[PDB]
Amino acid sequence: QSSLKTDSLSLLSFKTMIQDDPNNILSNWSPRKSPCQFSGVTCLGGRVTEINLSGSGLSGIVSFNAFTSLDSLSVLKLSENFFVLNSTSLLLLPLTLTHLELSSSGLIGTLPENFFSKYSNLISITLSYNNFTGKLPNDLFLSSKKLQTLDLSYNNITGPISGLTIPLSSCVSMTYLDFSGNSISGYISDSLINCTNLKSLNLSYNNFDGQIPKSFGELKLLQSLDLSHNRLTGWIPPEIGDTCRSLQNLRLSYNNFTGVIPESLSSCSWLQSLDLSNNNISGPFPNTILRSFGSLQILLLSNNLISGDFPTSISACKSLRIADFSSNRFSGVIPPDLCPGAASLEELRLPDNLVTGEIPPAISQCSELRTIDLSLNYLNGTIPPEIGNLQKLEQFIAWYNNIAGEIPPEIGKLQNLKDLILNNNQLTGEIPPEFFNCSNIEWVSFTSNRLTGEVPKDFGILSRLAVLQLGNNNFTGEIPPELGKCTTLVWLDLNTNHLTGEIPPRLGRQPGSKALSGLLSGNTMAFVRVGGLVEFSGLSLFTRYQTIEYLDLSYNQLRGKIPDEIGEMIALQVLELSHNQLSGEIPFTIGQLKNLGVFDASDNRLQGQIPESFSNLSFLVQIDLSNNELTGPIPQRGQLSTLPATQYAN
Ligand SMILES: *[C@@H]1O[C@H](CO[C@@H]2O[C@@H](C)[C@@H](O)[C@@H](O)[C@@H]2O)[C@@H](O[C@@H]2O[C@H](CO)[C@@H](O)[C@H](O)[C@H]2NC(C)=O)[C@H](O)[C@H]1NC(C)=O
Ligand SMILES: *[C@@H]1O[C@H](CO)[C@@H](O[C@@H]2O[C@H](CO)[C@@H](O)[C@H](O)[C@H]2NC(C)=O)[C@H](O)[C@H]1NC(C)=O
Ligand SMILES: *[C@@H]1O[C@H](CO)[C@@H](O)[C@H](O)[C@H]1NC(C)=O
Ligand SMILES: *[C@@H]1O[C@H](CO)[C@@H](O)[C@H](O)[C@H]1NC(C)=O
Ligand SMILES: *[C@@H]1O[C@H](CO)[C@@H](O)[C@H](O)[C@H]1NC(C)=O
Ligand SMILES: *[C@@H]1O[C@H](CO)[C@@H](O)[C@H](O)[C@H]1NC(C)=O
Repeated sequence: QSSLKTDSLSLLSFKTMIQDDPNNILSNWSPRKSPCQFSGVTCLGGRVTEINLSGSGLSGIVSFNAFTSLDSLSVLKLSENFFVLNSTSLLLLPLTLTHLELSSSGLIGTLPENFFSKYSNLISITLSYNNFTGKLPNDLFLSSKKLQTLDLSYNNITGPISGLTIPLSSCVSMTYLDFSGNSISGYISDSLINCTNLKSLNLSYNNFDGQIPKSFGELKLLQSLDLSHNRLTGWIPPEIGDTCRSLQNLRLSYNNFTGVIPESLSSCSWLQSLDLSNNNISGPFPNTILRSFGSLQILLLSNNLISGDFPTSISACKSLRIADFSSNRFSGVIPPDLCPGAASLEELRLPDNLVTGEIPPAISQCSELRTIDLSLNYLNGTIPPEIGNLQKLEQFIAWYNNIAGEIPPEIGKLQNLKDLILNNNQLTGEIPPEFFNCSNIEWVSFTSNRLTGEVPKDFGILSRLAVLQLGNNNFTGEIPPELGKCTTLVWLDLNTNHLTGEIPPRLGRQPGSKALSGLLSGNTMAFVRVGGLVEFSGLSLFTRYQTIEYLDLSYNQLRGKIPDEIGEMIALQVLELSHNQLSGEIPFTIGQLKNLGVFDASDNRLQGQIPESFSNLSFLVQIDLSNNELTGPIPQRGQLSTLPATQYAN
């Protein structure tokens, strides 16, 4: 009863409602032009069928009454458009609609009744990122035989789902279902079993309580289950294994699940992602499920209570790239056969466990290892020299263990090493010379070991070193002034060693300088206002004001005066030099350290008066001038007077 006689009129009725066309999509929407050539419109057989204005950024106050007469419209894609629209307007759409994408389209209001049960030709429904407050319509699942894809994710939908009746005969096409990002409450419905062809079910980021239903085992075709970030409790039901003929992604993280990991997951030979992290899962880890996970790429178990020996069957996971056991009760040792079994292992994380034993040298045979974290365990032995074969290793983290021996010189073969964190171990010896071929190292932490020798001068050739922590060792000698060549060092910790001599004038990143290690660090470049910036042989605002920010030198045997070049480290915030043998006056340049916040110069032998330049230290919240030989009227301007008097004793 209509033709383009009515369709072309309908499309231009929409242009009237539009009050802003940022990209001018509706520019060619003219009655002199046919709707078949209208931007974003498609016809089949002469009548309008599709109208795609998604992402166009259109802005208006629109109503869907300008589509009703379009009784040939099968696709309606108006996603990502800044126009207001009432939720009841869904009922004014053509019943010939099959696809419907209204993501971030500006819908407001509770979902209307008699829409999902009315539009019985919709196969795909995406109404995500709107404001459908309130509950779901009772008719949501009553007559949707052909609905395959229902995405109502990321609204403010509240209320329960266990009230919705789901007839077996009306949820037969449903494969993709996404209600994530809402405030839906109550127990997970046992009725979702009736959607027998579910392949993807996502209910993450809601307020579901109660247990994972045993009925979910009946979703034989399920490939992807995400119940994460809810309040689900209880044991992971073993029936879930009855979906293992299809399951590829299982996400139960951020709930409060107790009990053991079900052994039935040993049949999930197609599993690719397993995230049980951030629960209270406990009990002996069933090693046998790992022998079936030949296709597993991601294993997230962190932040649980999982006990038992660290699983030795992890060598069967030939596809595993990420293995995260952080914060569990794993005992035993690191399996020596982990490698080359886990041939694609890239991140091995098991900090905060009860794992003992040595680091197996075979771990060098996991060729793809990028990150190793073994901290807060009970490991012994020595760092195997074979560790230098992990050419792709960027993090070796193993602080708070009982590792002994010397630092193997083979570490210099790690050209990609960026973080070497070994503090609170029992490493002895001198820092090997070959260690300094790690030119890309950014964070070195040797705190609280038994290292001896002197701080090597070759710490200056490391142009990317940002944090250096050597505190509480048996280092001797003088502070190498080469440390002042580091163009990026901003944190220096040498406290509690047997270091003598003076304090070098310039240390760490100096005013100016930049991380760049090529031509852009020199000045051979030229400005030519075919170029603009050329390398003729013979910028960096803000960053040229960066310098050391944390300098702890306390509890050593240093002598001499405090240099006045330390006043040029404007970005300094913490300056702890207490318990040395320093003398002389306090430089007036200290007042230039505006952002200084901590100044611990106790148990030295300083003399003179305190410069009133300290008044400019607006951010000084802690000072400590105990056990010195100072004298004079303490500058009352600033915070120095607001600080306690015990910081000026003796
Ligand atoms: C590194 O330590 C292991 C730790 O083994 C046991 O576990 C600890 C929690 C603690 O109770 C230790 O005293 C235990 O020994 C040592 O492994 C033992 O090694 C001895 C031989 O020296 C052997 O007879 C034990 O059976 C081993 N125990 C095991 C495997 O549980 C290991 O010797 C230590 N390595 C080094 C190089 O000192
Ligand atoms: C289930 O829903 C979420 C909703 O966001 C999907 O998106 C990812 O989920 C994480 C969970 O922390 C969000 O923070 C991220 O924004 C999303 N990450 C991406 C797209 O990489 C999530 O993927 C869905 N899960 C499954 C198994 O389909
Ligand atoms: C599935 O639907 C049938 C009718 O189609 C109904 O009898 C049954 O109770 C439903 N199952 C649920 C709600 O778990
Ligand atoms: C989670 O389970 C643990 C272990 O049984 C329990 O102590 C805790 O109270 C639970 N937390 C919540 C938030 O339900
Ligand atoms: C176990 O429940 C406690 C209860 O407070 C919660 O803090 C914690 O997240 C859960 N366990 C872990 C390991 O996260
Ligand atoms: C880095 O230094 C070590 C020791 O001198 C050497 O074996 C290694 O080959 C050097 N660099 C590279 C890229 O191999």
